[PDB]
Amino acid sequence: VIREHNKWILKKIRFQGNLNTKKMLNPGKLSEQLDREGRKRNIYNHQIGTIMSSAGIRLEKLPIVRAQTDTKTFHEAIRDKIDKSENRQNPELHNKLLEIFHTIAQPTLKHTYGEVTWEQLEAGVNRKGAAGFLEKKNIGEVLDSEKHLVEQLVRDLKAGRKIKYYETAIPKNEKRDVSDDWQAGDLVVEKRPRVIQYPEAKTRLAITKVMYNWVKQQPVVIPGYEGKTPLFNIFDKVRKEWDSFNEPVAVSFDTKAWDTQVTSKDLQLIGEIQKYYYKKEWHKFIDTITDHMTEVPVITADGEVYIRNGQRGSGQPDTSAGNSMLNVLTMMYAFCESTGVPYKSFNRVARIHVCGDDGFLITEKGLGLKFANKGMQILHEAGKPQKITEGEKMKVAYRFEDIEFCSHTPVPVRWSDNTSSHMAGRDTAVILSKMATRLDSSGERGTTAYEKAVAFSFLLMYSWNPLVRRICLLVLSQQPETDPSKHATYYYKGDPIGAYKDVIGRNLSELKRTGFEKLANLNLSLSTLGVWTKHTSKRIIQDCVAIGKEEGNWLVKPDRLISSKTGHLYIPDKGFTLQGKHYEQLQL
Repeated sequence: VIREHNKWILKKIRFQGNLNTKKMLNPGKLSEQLDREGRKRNIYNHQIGTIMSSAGIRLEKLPIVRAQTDTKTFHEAIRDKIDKSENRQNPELHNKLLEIFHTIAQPTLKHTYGEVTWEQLEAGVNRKGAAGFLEKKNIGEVLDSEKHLVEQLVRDLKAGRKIKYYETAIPKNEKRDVSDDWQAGDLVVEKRPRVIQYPEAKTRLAITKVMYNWVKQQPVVIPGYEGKTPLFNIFDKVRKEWDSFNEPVAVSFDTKAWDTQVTSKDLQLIGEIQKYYYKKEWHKFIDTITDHMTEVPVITADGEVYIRNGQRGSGQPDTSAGNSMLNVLTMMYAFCESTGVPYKSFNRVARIHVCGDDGFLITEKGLGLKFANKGMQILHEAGKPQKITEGEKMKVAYRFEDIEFCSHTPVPVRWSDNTSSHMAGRDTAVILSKMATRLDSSGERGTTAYEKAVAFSFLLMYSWNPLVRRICLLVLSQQPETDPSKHATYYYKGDPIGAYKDVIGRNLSELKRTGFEKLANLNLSLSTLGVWTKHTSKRIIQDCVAIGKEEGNWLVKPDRLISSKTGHLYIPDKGFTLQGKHYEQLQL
């Protein structure tokens, strides 16, 4: 019981309290917070957050917390992962790994790679790209002015000269999924930070500029490199391979802290593979740069300095390519050595998919489990320790939907024309989490021109999720005469629904059904964690109907269920899908 002149505060609570105070009342949390600089910004996306709160969705219950950027733990991070000797690896590992590479190399491109125009390096670049402990300017600023300094770096490197190489190590500030944790007792309030180790935004532009093709894997030369592959159509092509086996089994790759496991010889092996695709003139640039990465001096954000014995530095330009190639080769290596299947014969009995250290392969039940069992040991001595599990063997999948990749598994979808396909699935709880806390930082206070680009982006990815799909449609119904933001993953031109068709291949309205028992599972956590109420679904459905009832062409009617209830369809006008300020150019 609180005093009257104090109840006014209550008009502002928007979430249950988390203080867990025991002798002092803790009414609730407010919708806003305080900037690291004192300002008062929002926690979630307004439009989206509001719609979700309409139904019994409790934003405060979404498995999402921030990472601890404090130095105390930031150091505990370095000490717990990066502080390690290099993994002992069997002798011929790198010879036999190189051997496997040659069985997959394309002679057509051998020694054909060269430098690139500032005009393509500049394409899609994240300008606000870090600076480096001893560097004043960031990417963009370097691009604006010191563009010349970068050209001599390239020269000094091509000539294999002196270069004071070093990396800055800072804890990555970001919100992290804690779904698993909360699903079990551990109600963590925040999670350990990832240490980003990176070159100096000059040395970055220098390396990237000449090695654009390998790094940006334009001609994709890495077996099963799913890196430039949009996520919303990968399982369809993977379903193909699955269906091409008699008793298919999928085995996932689970290296514990990949980056932390790359050896010097691993880095050298990629150096070689790199020299295979680059013209002889650049081979010294590669040797010089590779030589430095074998032992890097690292300056932490607070001043400390450690001499890392070259593992991988997340901020290095060659992380995606390097890690991927190195991953496939090592997995291919392990597989063959476990089954006996000749290196050269891999593609005869197996199909592989890799994205960094993330990936899996598909083979017959026989070979597959022989690999999962003998792979633990073989990989371990190869220097890529697999996460220890109760099963004692690599994670095997006997069902297609049980295939996990890039934090997603295949969700079955039934189209109106009685055909099927699979989309990228994930626990709803998490989709909703990321959809509510993704705030774009084109710094801006965010529009409704950004929340639309986000909803559109989540539409392409999760149309198979009714709840999520409808939330998007509602957001997209707002302010029709205001184009979407380009600061989201994808954005659209013309009609959103028209655009959906553009990349998905089918129209939203043609989406007739979602695997019952798959969707069912992906919604289980929503209750365990009490994220929604037994009326949310109903409510969101009503929210939609309301809008699409009256005669007119409403973009909320592309949802079959809503359509049948309002009796109206939605006739799309053309639309086109596009990326925004990009990471790795997806080839849509």
